[PDB]
Amino acid sequence: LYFQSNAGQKVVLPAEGRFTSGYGPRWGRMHNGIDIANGIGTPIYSVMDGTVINAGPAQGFGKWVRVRHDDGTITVYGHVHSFNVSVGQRVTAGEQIAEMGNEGQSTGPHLHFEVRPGGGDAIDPVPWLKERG
Ligand SMILES: [Zn+2]
Repeated sequence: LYFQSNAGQKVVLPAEGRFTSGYGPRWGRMHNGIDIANGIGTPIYSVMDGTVINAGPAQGFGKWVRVRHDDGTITVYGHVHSFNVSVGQRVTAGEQIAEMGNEGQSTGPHLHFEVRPGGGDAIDPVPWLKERG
């Protein structure tokens, strides 16, 4: 239990690379996160301190990780090539949790990243990452 006036918590980028696909419709279908493109193997980071709640195969994502942050927000890391965390593991903002995947397809290697306040519906990640404090 902590006493704090302003609730701000440190947030960092989940991966570095080209911003190739934003939140919203594309090719007639909603995209519920953002895509950040770079080579296979590019490190993927937890954006905020939190606890890993998923790490494994997922249909459609190939492999994924999810991290639950202490304010209840869940962040999602999809299309990873591999992950180095276990469910229940505590991670620090910016710590490497996975490597970028999406290999062998017409869409190049990238991270798919989602933000889910309260663990619920996804929101546009860009203001959540870039418009804080
Ligand atoms: Zn995506």
